[PDB]
Amino acid sequence: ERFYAEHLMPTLQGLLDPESAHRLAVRFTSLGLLPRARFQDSDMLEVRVLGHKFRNPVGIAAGFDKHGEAVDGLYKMGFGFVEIGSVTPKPQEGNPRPRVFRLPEDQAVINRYGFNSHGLSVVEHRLRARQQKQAKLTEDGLPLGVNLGKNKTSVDAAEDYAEGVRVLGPLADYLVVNVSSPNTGKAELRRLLTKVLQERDGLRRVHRPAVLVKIAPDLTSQDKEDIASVVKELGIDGLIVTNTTVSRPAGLQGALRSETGGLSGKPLRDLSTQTIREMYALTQGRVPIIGVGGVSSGQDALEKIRAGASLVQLYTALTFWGPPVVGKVKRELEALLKEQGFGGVTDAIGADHRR
Ligand SMILES: Cc1cc2c(cc1C)N(C[C@H](O)[C@H](O)[C@H](O)COP(=O)(O)O)c1[nH]c(=O)[nH]c(=O)c1N2
Ligand SMILES: O=C(CCNC(=O)c1ccc(OC(F)(F)F)cc1)N[C@@H]1CCCc2ccccc21
Ligand SMILES: O=C(O)c1cc(=O)[nH]c(=O)[nH]1
Ligand SMILES: [Cl-]
Ligand SMILES: [Cl-]
Repeated sequence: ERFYAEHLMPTLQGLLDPESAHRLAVRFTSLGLLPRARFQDSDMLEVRVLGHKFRNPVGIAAGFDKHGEAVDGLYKMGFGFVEIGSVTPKPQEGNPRPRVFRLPEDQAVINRYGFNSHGLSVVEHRLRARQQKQAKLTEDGLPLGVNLGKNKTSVDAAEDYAEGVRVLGPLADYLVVNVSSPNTGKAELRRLLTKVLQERDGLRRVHRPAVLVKIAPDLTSQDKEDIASVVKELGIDGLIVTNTTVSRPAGLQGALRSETGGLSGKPLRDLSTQTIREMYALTQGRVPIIGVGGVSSGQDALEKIRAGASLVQLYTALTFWGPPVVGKVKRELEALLKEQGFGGVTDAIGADHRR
């Protein structure tokens, strides 16, 4: 933990640009070249939501394993669920390089990858190669999410997402549609999600995933009200809150703070927590939320859970602190739940709203 945080990760940081580090991290993870996480998950961390058991509530957010190459290595790291993607219908290269920037002084990253994606067919075949292994993992409390994007040149965003539902829906425990990358009307949102849900409902029952909407933290109050209304009206299964921010909070120190793209990590944390809090209230606590943005400790995770998240994800912290951060978050969260009088994660979900 301290070796990765203080010695290993800062050293490798000096030699590689951030995208090269990302590529190497995916390769090492896919090869299982990481010690199998030692933390054995307490019963206190189990969460039942979205039609599944989650052995622990700490997932890897989309954008780490964009193309479904490292799923098993991510479970080995101790994540209670894995989200791959975003995956676009056709392969596409994304934006020109450089397109990922570290802000070490802020424990933040700015990225403008632009949905670089191997495309649905490649990812489909990759997931098919381990489909029954995943079924067993899911039954054992380790579900798989697939985040669906759209191609840069698409003339019909809803059809891109519908294609993703059809192709990867059958391989996913849940699907995600962003209504939120920074790098690509209410009735239109309703139209898009109606089409997505119709396609999902058309899949055979054992292949029918939950559908979540992933939002940015940069929405207006009107946008959030509208999203909550549409989600309730259509029966969307959950929300992922949040994607990266195109805002630049006051106080960023990194030299690269004015690069275009989505900001992640610590400066996003509380903006994300507050968005969770608002979306939980606007949905009357009836819509599961996966909380994400700036989680690097048990306290960060519990703040999102108490604000309304049933599950959390992290990404940027993994890239600064390495794999040990996963067990750290889980151990700290367990300890804080005990300290605060909760029987388990489930009892803490939304607890701030009942104060
Ligand atoms: C380099 C990089 C790349 C991506 C992302 C992030 C980063 C840093 N994120 C967003 C990610 O899933 C998450 O929502 C935010 O990064 C906030 O979480 P952290 O602060 O990183 O824990 C992201 N989200 C998404 O829905 N699809 C994607 O393809 C990506 N790609
Ligand atoms: O650069 C950072 C923050 C600081 N960390 C490193 O520079 C770094 C270097 C080597 C490393 O070891 C590995 F074996 F080479 F991977 C792991 C991390 N984050 C990037 C950008 C976003 C995506 C991503 C994904 C994985 C790793 C880094 C990053
Ligand atoms: O591919 C990207 O640029 C990307 C997508 C997304 O949803 N979020 C993000 O921060 N980057
Ligand atoms: Cl299938
Ligand atoms: Cl706390």
